[PDB]
Amino acid sequence: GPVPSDRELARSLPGGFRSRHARVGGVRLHYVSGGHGEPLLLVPGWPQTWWAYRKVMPQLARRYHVIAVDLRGMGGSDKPAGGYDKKTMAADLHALVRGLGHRQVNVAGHDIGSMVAFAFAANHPEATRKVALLDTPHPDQSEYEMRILCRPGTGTTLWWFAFNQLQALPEQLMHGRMRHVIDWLYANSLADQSLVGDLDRDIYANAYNSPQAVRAGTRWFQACHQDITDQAGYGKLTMPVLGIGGNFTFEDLRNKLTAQATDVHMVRASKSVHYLPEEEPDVVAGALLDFFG
Amino acid sequence: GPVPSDRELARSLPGGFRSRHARVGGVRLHYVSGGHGEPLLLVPGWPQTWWAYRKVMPQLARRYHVIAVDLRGMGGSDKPAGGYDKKTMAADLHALVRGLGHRQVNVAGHDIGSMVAFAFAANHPEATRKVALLDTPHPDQSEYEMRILCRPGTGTTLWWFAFNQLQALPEQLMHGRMRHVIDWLYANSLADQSLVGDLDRDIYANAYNSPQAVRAGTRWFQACHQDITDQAGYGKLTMPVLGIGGNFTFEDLRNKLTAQATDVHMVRASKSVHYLPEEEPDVVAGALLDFFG
Ligand SMILES: C[C@]12O[C@H]1[C@H](O)c1c(cc(O)c3c1C(=O)c1cccc(O)c1-3)C2=O
Ligand SMILES: C[C@]12O[C@H]1[C@H](O)c1c(cc(O)c3c1C(=O)c1cccc(O)c1-3)C2=O
Ligand code: NA
Repeated sequence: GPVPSDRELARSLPGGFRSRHARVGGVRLHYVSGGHGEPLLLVPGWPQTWWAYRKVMPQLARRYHVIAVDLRGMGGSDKPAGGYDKKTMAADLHALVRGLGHRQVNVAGHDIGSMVAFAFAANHPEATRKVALLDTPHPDQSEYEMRILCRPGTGTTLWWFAFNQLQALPEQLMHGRMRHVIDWLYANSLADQSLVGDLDRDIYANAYNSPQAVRAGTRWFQACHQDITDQAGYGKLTMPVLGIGGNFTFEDLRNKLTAQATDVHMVRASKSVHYLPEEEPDVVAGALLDFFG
Repeated sequence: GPVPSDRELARSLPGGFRSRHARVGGVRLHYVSGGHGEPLLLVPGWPQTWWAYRKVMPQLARRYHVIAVDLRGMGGSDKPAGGYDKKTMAADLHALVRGLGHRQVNVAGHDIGSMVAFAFAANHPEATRKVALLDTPHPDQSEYEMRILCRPGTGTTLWWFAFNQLQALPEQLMHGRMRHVIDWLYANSLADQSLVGDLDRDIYANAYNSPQAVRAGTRWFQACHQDITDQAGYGKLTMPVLGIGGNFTFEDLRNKLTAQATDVHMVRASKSVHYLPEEEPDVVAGALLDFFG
């Protein structure tokens, strides 16, 4: 059944967060901001919303003016026909913080949002103070080397990477049924399932359960070829970079970031598989606070 | 019912085919047979049934006694807990044809059914007159080499190999919704969509639409590591082998069969992507008549 609105959710957090909207380049974005200090943009990924950062936002709000956004195609934000490449979505966020009167910001992103975080630093270095990448590197040529099958007992099948490439079938299969997808993902990541409760899962499922919302989600993934091409155009990132890697992705994240960025710092979230802000918020909040300063 | 019975479907075919059953080793298998002459076992794959051979069965029934089967886990056949490795499924079919009093049969299989067809020749050579593999080679180490992502225009996303590895999520997402799966597959293979009509698609969807049927289907794919292990133990087939390959699987199929078999013939289905019996039925019917003699 129904879940609380974004205003209800934002207000439920300590730190005085408010749910807001802003229109950038004709597209309306939802974000939740609060706290005081230098600006900190938080970007979530699939299939989640700004609410993915709930466990860390209050602590961060003590030091930063936190801006937690729904990406284009996500949650309360508009779901236009296109522009789901990370370069365009990063430009969205850039227009946003600039519209808010910020010349440069701290940026952290998770999952799809980490890609957007990287694209932001890549395309808008002057507006980028520091950037933190949570678990997920930007697409590059290595995306084409991902294997369909893992040998038994090794790693997790990244099935949704192939599946979300598809036209039509995803919304056809997943509409109304996104809670099952969320349950599968959490079942193959959380050390304790109670790390993300029923309500939290239902908030994501409700945001993604319509065919248009599923579809918008897939566009982030279908954009991968374009993202890969754009990535070839990026010079190395030279501002401070933070990579926070889960227990099984850490060394691959370190490799990619050290190759694509010149001032890289790494942190290992040893008790996490992927949903870092939810699996080890203590590590993410602490890492970001020490890193952004 | 939702669609015509297998009994109705069998009778609708010229050549006087009849739908039957038989129990082998506690597992009840459905098949449709007809015609006169030397026995010819026909094996379909995912997500199809014996009905996939409808366009060629009448032509073949004039020269061979055709036996078109639903595999274990498929269509009208039982769907037990296990035994979905291709070796076990081949033993099923061996027991079946021996129970019918045939010492040797010709064998042809497509898709998953082609793997079983190969396993049949491999494990029961004395019961194999000749064997034809339609498009799909038996699993080997190369399966761990399949790529999650294709460069644009470089081929189709083979997403279902990854997806069908999963526990629970496949039934949850696909039950009641297999028609959409079938449509996607046909949308990415048929040169003309009317090659497979609306009712035919619903016949397949109906066979697979319950959670148990989706699940049984995934077992064929989850057995892949075990199939790969079994393949390593096989000697070269020395009976006549025919490979019929689609325009894009041909050369891989030719490589594998020639390495695994000493008497190999190849045929190119130049206007087909994968569903050879439905896409180029005359080429298929014609090739089998020439090969089985
Ligand atoms: C872009 C994205 O594909 C999205 C997904 O959010 C993602 C990604 C990586 C994972 O390793 C990963 C996941 C994910 O949902 C997940 C669940 C369980 C285990 C696991 O390891 C993962 C990604 O970077
Ligand atoms: C075992 C199986 O995975 C099953 C599927 O039936 C299959 C297989 C190979 C394909 O290349 C292939 C398909 C398939 O449905 C399909 C549709 C569109 C393009 C295309 O190329 C394919 C297989 O071998
Ligand atoms: Na509010």
